[PDB]
Amino acid sequence: SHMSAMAESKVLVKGTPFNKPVIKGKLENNYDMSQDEVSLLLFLKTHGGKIPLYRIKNETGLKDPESVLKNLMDYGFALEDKERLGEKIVLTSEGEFVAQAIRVRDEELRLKEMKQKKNVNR
Repeated sequence: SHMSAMAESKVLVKGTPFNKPVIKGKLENNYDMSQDEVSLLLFLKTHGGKIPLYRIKNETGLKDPESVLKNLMDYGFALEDKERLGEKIVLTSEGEFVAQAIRVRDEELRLKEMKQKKNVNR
């Protein structure tokens, strides 16, 4: 009942040289992730896609960081690289893909809104 308690994978097809990854859900709805999950995914992306677990506990502002992280792992976006003297959390290639897609969408919106304040259209 351990594997059945897990959330469903969002990785349909992992990326390879001849294909982009196919992710369940759509970017417009953050691939069905809740906001806490999106926040954590972007936090991981912002810190190089690799970071000690204790930093996640201390720095994200989440009440239950481990639960949020386990969902990202179940989705196929992150994994544990446990090693001598502590565990390291790393984004998978699919997690990097999704994190970057969301970051770019967010930035395009920020740029659009910035351009509306004063016309400097080239």
